[PDB]
Amino acid sequence: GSSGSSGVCTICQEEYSEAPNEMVICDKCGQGYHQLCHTPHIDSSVIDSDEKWLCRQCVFATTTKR
Ligand SMILES: [Zn+2]
Ligand SMILES: [Zn+2]
Repeated sequence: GSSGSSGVCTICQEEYSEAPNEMVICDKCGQGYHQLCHTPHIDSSVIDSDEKWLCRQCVFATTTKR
């Protein structure tokens, strides 16, 4: 039968989104993370703009000394 896709938080697993506790989806992974859930707490500036946002796991892997 019909079947779409998922799109809920990864910390609390909640679809509800309402700033300042808005939700942000990672471009790499694809999962969502609330501003109050994601650590550190995500900033609005990122959301306000139409720029891409990456979760911590992805971000942290932005500068590697290999
Ligand atoms: Zn959450
Ligand atoms: Zn990610």
